[PDB]
Amino acid sequence: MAAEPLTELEESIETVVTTFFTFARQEGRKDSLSVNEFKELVTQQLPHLLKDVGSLDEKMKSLDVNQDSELKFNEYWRLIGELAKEIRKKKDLKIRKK
Amino acid sequence: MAAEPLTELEESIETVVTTFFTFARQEGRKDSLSVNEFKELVTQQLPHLLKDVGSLDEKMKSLDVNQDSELKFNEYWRLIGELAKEIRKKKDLKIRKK
Ligand SMILES: [Ca+2]
Ligand SMILES: [Ca+2]
Ligand SMILES: [Ca+2]
Ligand SMILES: [Ca+2]
Repeated sequence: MAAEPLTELEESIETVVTTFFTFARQEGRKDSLSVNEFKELVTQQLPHLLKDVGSLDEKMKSLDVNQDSELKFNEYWRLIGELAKEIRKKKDLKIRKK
Repeated sequence: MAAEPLTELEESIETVVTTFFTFARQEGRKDSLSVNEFKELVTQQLPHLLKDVGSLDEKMKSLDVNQDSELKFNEYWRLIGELAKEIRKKKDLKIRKK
């Protein structure tokens, strides 16, 4: 359900989970990102880093892929990954694979 | 002055990225964690979260889909999901939790 006490890495994985949760509460359902929580998060929280708040919709489609449009409790998480690499990885992903 | 703060999510991806990196560099290739390199994270800094510094092999196989014995940045990054999940999830089936 949630966290009793934490070491360093445990704190720093929490801080992003609480950010997730506090936003993700908004429309429906805290446990899933909804699309006026997600776009709010990129608009508000990410904007400098995810310098494409605009075409969130593409990232959403890429994230969701069951396409239930609940950005699920690890679909969503990927995003933090993309920012995590982005700092290192300006644009240079490409990939294409079925 | 300089020493300008970044957005909350920038701060938090950096703090985990730097931690990652100081392990990523331990052995060959300052991006990939090899087996020992990987085990060092859990062994050193992750006692409560994934209380299993035994079957790190299981995690490794679950993580390194290609089984190259390098968790590249993005492969390693998987763990952070399982962490960010566990802190909420942990054993939401039996325990309980806390
Ligand atoms: Ca929601
Ligand atoms: Ca979904
Ligand atoms: Ca290495
Ligand atoms: Ca690999």
